[PDB]
Amino acid sequence: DEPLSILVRNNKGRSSTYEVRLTQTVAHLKQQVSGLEGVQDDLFWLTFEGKPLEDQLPLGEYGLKPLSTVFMNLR
Repeated sequence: DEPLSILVRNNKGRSSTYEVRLTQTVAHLKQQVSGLEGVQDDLFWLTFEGKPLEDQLPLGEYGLKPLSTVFMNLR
């Protein structure tokens, strides 16, 4: 019952709104992208506040903000 609507921008392109949860970890967010854009999970990597965040921890702690614009980055 905790659907967090965050904004994820494709590096420089479109800012897409993603349906995540507080029960979901950042690792699971990566895994979602891994299902679509999963081309080597070390070539694509998402970072928000300039940090890679702790994918060990749930997205609730960092992504609680619906304005949290996570940038889908490419290495």
